[PDB]
Order: sequence, then structure tokens, then C-alpha cells
Amino acid sequence: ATAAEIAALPRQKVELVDPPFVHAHSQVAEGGPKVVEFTMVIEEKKIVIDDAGTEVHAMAFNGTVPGPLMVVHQDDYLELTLINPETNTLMHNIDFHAATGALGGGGLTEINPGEKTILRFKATKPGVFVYHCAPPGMVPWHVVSGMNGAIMVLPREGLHDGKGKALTYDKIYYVGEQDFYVPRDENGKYKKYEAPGDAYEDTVKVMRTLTPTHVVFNGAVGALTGDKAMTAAVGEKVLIVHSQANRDTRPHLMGGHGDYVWATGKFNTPPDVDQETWFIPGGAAGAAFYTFQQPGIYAYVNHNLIEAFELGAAAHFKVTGEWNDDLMTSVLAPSG
Amino acid sequence: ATAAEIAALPRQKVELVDPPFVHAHSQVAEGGPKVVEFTMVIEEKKIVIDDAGTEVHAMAFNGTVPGPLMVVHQDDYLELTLINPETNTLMHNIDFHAATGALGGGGLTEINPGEKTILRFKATKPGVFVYHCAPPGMVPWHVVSGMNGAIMVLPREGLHDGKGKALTYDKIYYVGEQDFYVPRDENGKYKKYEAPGDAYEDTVKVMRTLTPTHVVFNGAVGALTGDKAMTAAVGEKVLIVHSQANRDTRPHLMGGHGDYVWATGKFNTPPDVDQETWFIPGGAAGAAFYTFQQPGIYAYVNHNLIEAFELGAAAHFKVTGEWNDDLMTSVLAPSG
Amino acid sequence: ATAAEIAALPRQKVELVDPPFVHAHSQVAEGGPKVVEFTMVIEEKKIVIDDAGTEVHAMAFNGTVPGPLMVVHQDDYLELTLINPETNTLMHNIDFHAATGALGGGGLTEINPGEKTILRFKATKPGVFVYHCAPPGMVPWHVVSGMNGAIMVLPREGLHDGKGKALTYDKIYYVGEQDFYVPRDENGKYKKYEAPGDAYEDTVKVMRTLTPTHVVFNGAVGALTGDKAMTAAVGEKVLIVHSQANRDTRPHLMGGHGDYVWATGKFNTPPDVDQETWFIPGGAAGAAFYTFQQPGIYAYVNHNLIEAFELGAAAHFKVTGEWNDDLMTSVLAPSG
Ligand SMILES: O=N[O-]
Ligand SMILES: O=N[O-]
Ligand SMILES: O=N[O-]
Ligand SMILES: [Cu+2]
Ligand SMILES: [Cu+2]
Ligand SMILES: [Cu+2]
Ligand SMILES: [Cu+2]
Ligand SMILES: [Cu+2]
Ligand SMILES: [Cu+2]
Repeated sequence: ATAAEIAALPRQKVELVDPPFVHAHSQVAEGGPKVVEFTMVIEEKKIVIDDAGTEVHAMAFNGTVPGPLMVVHQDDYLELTLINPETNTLMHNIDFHAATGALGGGGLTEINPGEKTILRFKATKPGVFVYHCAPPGMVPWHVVSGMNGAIMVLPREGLHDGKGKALTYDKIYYVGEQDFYVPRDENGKYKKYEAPGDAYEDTVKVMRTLTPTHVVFNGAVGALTGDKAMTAAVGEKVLIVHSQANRDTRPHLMGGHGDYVWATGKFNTPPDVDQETWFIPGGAAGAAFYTFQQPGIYAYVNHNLIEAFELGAAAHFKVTGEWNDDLMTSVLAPSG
Repeated sequence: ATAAEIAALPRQKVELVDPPFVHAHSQVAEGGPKVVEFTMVIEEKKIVIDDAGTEVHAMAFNGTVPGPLMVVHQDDYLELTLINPETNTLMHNIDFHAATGALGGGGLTEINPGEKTILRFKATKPGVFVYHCAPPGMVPWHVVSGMNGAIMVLPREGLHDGKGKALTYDKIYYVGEQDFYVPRDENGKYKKYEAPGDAYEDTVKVMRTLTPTHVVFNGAVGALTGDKAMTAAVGEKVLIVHSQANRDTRPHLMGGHGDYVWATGKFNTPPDVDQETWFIPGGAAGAAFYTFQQPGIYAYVNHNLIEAFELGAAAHFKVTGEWNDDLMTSVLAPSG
Repeated sequence: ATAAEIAALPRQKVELVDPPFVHAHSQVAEGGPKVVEFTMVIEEKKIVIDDAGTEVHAMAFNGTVPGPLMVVHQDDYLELTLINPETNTLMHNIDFHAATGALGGGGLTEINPGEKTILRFKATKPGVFVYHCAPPGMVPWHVVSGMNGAIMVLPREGLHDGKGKALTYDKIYYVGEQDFYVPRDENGKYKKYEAPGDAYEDTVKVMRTLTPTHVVFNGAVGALTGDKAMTAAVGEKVLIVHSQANRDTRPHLMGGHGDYVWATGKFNTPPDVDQETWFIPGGAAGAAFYTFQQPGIYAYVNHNLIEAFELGAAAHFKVTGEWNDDLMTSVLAPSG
């Protein structure tokens, strides 16, 4: 398309919502290609990640960890206005794995505190993709400080299974998984700092052990449980987008399955089916489609169970509806 | 199916056998859906996992690590009588990744020492699946103490490749891989404990390093070698089911390949072919089909060679038959 | 086929070239099956792997880490003359994952210093495959000392996509990734040793932590960056073969994608498409095909960003050509 042709395309301003919820959108494209506009303000802020009051100096796109899910359709253009407030202390940028050129846009979006930039790229490939900050020389530090999220580029005709039958979800949730490397003092106690820069040296030493101190969903232990549990009802079709910008993960819905799973996160690659536990490599996003069949509480976890239950990578789904005794039944309840 | 219809189905009691062997079964289902009955007693027992005499307080389904492979066909019902003897000290349960609802059955099978329970579920999806204990709040500890195994839900018409051609194995083995985290003393020597509870705190500390001290097949270093090496013959078709309930693995048959590999372990997902090394994420089971073409010894290993040869993840196959010089030949034996 | 037939096949000697480059070959086979002859001399030598003068006693096939890529076509025979000079101190051999029998040829090629051997095997399966030294009892030590490479067995009719359309590359690169485990003294300084054997004990201790001190491409930090960046032009089709003989990796082309990726490395397994980050398990090779669309510098990395930017797994591609503003454009450059 020419610059003129692009300039004539309809524009649509999208309002982002905080994970795990996703902004309003239509699975099947409404009309031809458009320039979908988004704006995100970068916020360097302290976040508490566990019940011991452990702090991380988060570098959050739109104020959240992970950054919000942006949804467009194949061949639409995504135009992001990215803002770095003067209240911040570091330079930041953004690299869209969904984009083509200049390090995913990282090379064209380096903004110091007080600056903003506007990047536009054509979403030529359908699927879920990670996006993350990548400042030359300080790439992993920003990413493991929570500066990453994902976007979903839906096929214009919506989702389909391997044989072309449409797959239409009732609900969609975005789970961003984050590995954190929090420094500890001589007494095994997590350290606190009053400036992001202050923790850099100590954090790099922990990062080099390749052993995170915490692995969490939506920025903190228990973030997606209890009251923030995701919800659904028997019969509902749910798409769960999951990303990990720096380290491998292996999602599993305890009590359910991934009926269709685009493990590589790319829609032109046929989905795997009937999955118990799928795999998403560090630096990628994946997506699982499941139709709930039983009511109750489900644990959605990274299935290295130490990472899920000792380090924090566990979320819950609360499902309403009628119990199905054909699928499962307690013939004899626990007894002497 | 209604309660009445399920009650009318035929029932077959199966006698389990210890890994790596698999109880008798038919690849192609004989007759219509059945309620297949299994019984397993849980044994908390001390086991030795290496030649030095290192001990682990195992939590073992049917007394073995891994628990035995249960085999059924799609749409059969699996009815498990699970017994927790009064001689044990902890509450246990079971989560079948093959099942739908109540955390894989975990929420309906919590039994204290002195109790039993009977759970029935419909095996609606074909493939190999992990099953493991999962007591709320103590999940990884039970699993990495060896309380896990797998089941195989065969398609009613047996296995087929991705294009529909039947794949019939001559024999099958089940290799359960287990990551152990054994505490060490100040001399770097593994510690022993009177009771399993005494080891909890020290073990959790090791677990948090995400670095196992041992990674073994069938419960111990070298368990599948020597007189217990697996066997085959040139021309023989072997299915190798492999599971890891907590940590990733990358099986490799040194000197051979994975002709057909359902790396995700799900039979409705076409198998990869001509594999050198496949990948099974923690929390899943996979299966590889191979027709041996050369006689001799083969090493079957987790291909992180440090894990295979330093930590214990290596098994052997002894293969009988005639050498094929077309496939391979020593043109010049080692010489000056 | 018949004994006479194999004897009558043409023999062709090929001259190897050092990675990341690849010796001359044709994508579509030229003529019928041939016995392709290669010769490699093993070199035990000290190499420097980082900017701090860190040393490793490398065990290098053909004097390079990784060993060179050998290219043949399906059903050709690969006949390797492997030489171990009297100047070396250890016994070595070679295991081709592409081969069938005798531990990939390892059982037939054990050569002490001062000896040579000639192995021939039929390349019956198409794909890229790892080859590595594997002396019984010291397999990981040789492999993590850099004694590994890969071969590519192209289909006789060249590469094709999942729909049968031909995929012809303009150039090919071979990126071998190596995890090193270098001992450090109590001050944190990397240790140096007089002979390879002297470092054995200290090295195995580091290996058991499953945490490499360095993860590099082409044998050293920055080996494929700056003046040694790989190159391409907009519109050019490039195949990137990647291997890791001992540990998992997750390649990503920053600013690009893997248009077609044989993640398992086997050509009879349809390639995944539009990949952002792919996954190659330890003990395997994979291949990605990409058509460059934008000029500039690209970072090709292992996407656990700590491994890429702190440990060394980052390479660069320098691409020439015209910028495509349709694909990506800076609507507003960084500004207050
Ligand atoms: O799904 N937790 O084992
Ligand atoms: O390639 N090691 O079994
Ligand atoms: O290519 N690093 O995001
Ligand atoms: Cu940043
Ligand atoms: Cu990236
Ligand atoms: Cu238990
Ligand atoms: Cu589980
Ligand atoms: Cu060697
Ligand atoms: Cu190998």
C-alpha cells in the first residue's frame, strides 16, 4: 500500500483495559483494513510481588505487568503512541515481535523521560506475539522488570481449527507470566531500594544464576486467584493467551484441557489438540481454546509445580454450572 | 450416557504391573465402552536412588516410582479404587490429566491414612497423560517425592500415523522420569532422615533452586540398565511412553530415532516424524514409536547430557539381530 | 540395494568450510546417490571465549566450535575420515544423530591420539541433525567442551513448504550454540589449567549446577557480531540452521520472523510458520527460512534474554536494501 492509500484508511481509537481482561474487539474483522490506534504511558513504579512485602521496581507499559493486550486483525496497521513521563528516570522503547523491521520498532522508539513517539507497523502475520522494551545494553533488565506484554493479530475471518471449522470464543483472558530476580541480603531477606538504578548491579548478579526468586502471573503471587480469579460457566468457550518474554513456561489447566492450542502462538500453524500441558518458549506468546464442561475451581499453572506452588505461577478459574456425572463421579467418597 | 447406561456397561478388572512394563491390553478396542477397574495402594516408603545408597522417602502409587501405567480406550470409563493405608502419615489424592473436572479428580479423592475412595471418569480424549498426587498446599513436594505416573487412552481403533496408516507396536515400555531434590550436609554428602516430615524444610530449600540432585528413570540411577535394560530385536516395533510430571525432558534414542513421535502425547495431534530428540514439557507424557534396524546396545536418555550422565537420566536397550552394513559400516577401524 | 550397487556408487570428496559458512552444495540433488567423503582432524586447543580472556580447553572437530556443517542428500552415504593427532591427549569418537546404529557411529569410531578411523552411514532421514563426540563415561564433558556440530540431509528434491511449494534459499548459515561451564576461584575469577584433564573435576562441579557460565554462538561472546555479523539483502531468502547438542535454546530474529521453521529439524515434519521465537531442545538442530523485508541490523538471539545479553548468545545480521514504510514507519520521532 502507498502512503496515500494508508492515509485514506479508516482509523479506530482503542481504549486499553488492564490484564487479564482484553479490550473490546470483534473476532471477525468489521470491514477492510484500518489503522488501529493505541496509547500507552510508561510507568516506573514499585510493586509488591508476594505476601512478605517483596518489592520490584517495575517498568510498566500502561502501568501494569504485563502490559495490556492489544488486538488488531491481519493487515490492519497498529499505530502506537508511546509516552515516557518526565517522572520516569530511564530511556525506554518498544519491540513488537509482530512487526517487521528496526528491531521490531525498538530502533525507532527510543524515548527519554519527557518524550513520546508514534510508531506504525503493518500486522502482516496472524497470531499472538510478545512485545517488550529493549534498550541497547540493558535489554534483559527492562524485560525482567516487567516491561513486556503481547498483542493478538486475529485472522480477518476469525479463528479456525486445523480443518477450517470456525472456533469462536465467548471469553478471552490474557495471562502474562513474569520471572523476577530479587536480590537478597546476608540473612536471606529480600532487599529494597529507593531507585530502579540502585538495584541494577545486585539484580544482574541474581539474573546470571538463571534462577528466578519469583515466577508470577499478572505481576504478583496470587494476582489471579481469590477475588481476581478468572471466571466462566459450563459450556462457555474461553481463549487463554499466555506470554513469557524471557523464560520458558508450560501452561496447564488443572481439571480441564487445551482443546485447541496454538502453542507457537501463530494462527497459520495448525493448533495441537486435546492438550494436557503445553509449552511456550521464553520470548513468545501462545493461545489455548477450551470449552468448560464442569463447574468448580480450576488451577491454571506453569506445570513445573515448584514454579507454580513455591515461586508463584498459579491462577484460578471459578466456573459455574451443573456438575456432569458422566464425565466424572465419586463412586465412593473418602472413607474408612 | 445416563447413570443407568453406565451401570449396564461391562466391567473389567485389570491387574497392574510395575514399570517399565505395561499390563496386558489390546491396541484396537474389543467391543464397546467398558468401565475398566484398577486398584492402587499408596505406600510412603524409603527407596535408594543411587549406588552410593542415597535415600528418598518416596510417596508411591502401587509402591513404585513412577506409578504404573493404566491403559484404557477412548470413551471407556476408568474406575480407580485408591487406598491410603493407616501405616502412612500423610493425606494423598490423585489428579488425572486425562480426566475432566474437580482438578483431575484431585478434589474428590483426598484420603487420610486409613481411608479409601473410588473415582470414575470418562476417558474422552486419546493419548498418554500424567497422573499425580496434588494435596492442596503440598503439591510439588508429593510429586517430586515420586507420587506420579501416567495412563494411556488408546483410540478405539488403535494408533495411526498422521495420514491414517495404522501403527501397531510389538511391545511397549513406560519410562517415568523423576527429578529428585535431596538435601546435602556441609561435606556435600546426601542426608538421611528418620521420617519423611523431617526432610520437608531442607527439601523445599533444594526445590527452590530448581536444580535437581538426581534425574532418574524408573526410580533410580541405572534402573533400566544391565539385567533390567529394555530389549528389542531388529525389525521389532516399540512404543516408548515417557512422562515427567514436574520438569521438562528431551528424550533421545542414541543410535536410533523416533520414527513417529506424539511429542505432546495426544493421539489426535499428528505425530512428528524422523525425530532425533523430542521434547516433553514438565506436567506431560509423550510417546515415540520406533522400528529397530540395528542390533547392539542403545542409550535412551534425556539429551541434556549432564542430566543423562551426571544426574542419572540414562537407560539402555539391548537389541538382538543382524548388523546392517548398508545403514552403517566401519570402513577403517581405529588404527594408527 | 545390492553389494555391487553400493560399491559402484560415485565417491565425491568435499572440502569443508568453517561455521557460520557452509561448503558448496546443491539444494536439489545432482545425480543419483553418492558416497560423500569428508575428513576432519580433531584439535584440542585453548580458545578465549569472552572479552575478559576467559579460556576453555576446546575439543574441536576440524579445529572449530561448532564443528563444520556437512551437507548431503537423503540416501547418499556420508563417509567420514576422523583423525585424532598424536599431539592430543584424549580418546575421541563421533555420534551422528542422522545415522542408524552403534550409538550413531560412536561405538565404531573410538580413536586414541595417533589413530584415525573411517565411518560410513546411509543418510536415510532428511533434516538437520546434531553430531557430537561421546566417549563412554565422559560424554557431557566432551560435548560441553565444544565437541559437537551438525549435518544437513536435504531431501533429494530440495526443501518444500507444508503445501508442497518449493523453498529455495539464496544463502545458508549455520549457528552452533554452545553452553560452557568454566570454573571460578573463590574470588570469582575464571580459572586456567595447563592440560584439559586438569580441569575435569572443577568443570563437572559447575556442570552439575545445570547453569552455564557462558552461552555463545560460534565459540565466543560476540563471534557473530560487528565485522563478523552475518549478512543479507532485502528480498534474499536465508536458511538459518541452529544446533545445541546439550541444552535447550529458543532462537529469535529480532525485527524479523521465521517464515517457515522446521523446529524439530526434520524435513518430513511440516514446518511451523510465521514464528516469532522457536524452540530447539538440547540434543537437536533446527532450521528457519526467512525472506528479509527490511534493511538494517537485526539481533539473532537465544530469547532467554539473560542468556543472550548477559551470557553471550546474541548474533547480528546486517541487511542492505530499501526501507519499506508500508511495513513500518516512524509517524513521530522521539520528541519532548
Ligand atoms: O495442574 N497441577 O498439577
Ligand atoms: O547422545 N547421547 O546419548
Ligand atoms: O530479539 N530480542 O528481543
Ligand atoms: Cu524499558
Ligand atoms: Cu524480543
Ligand atoms: Cu501424595
Ligand atoms: Cu498436574
Ligand atoms: Cu571428544
Ligand atoms: Cu546425542
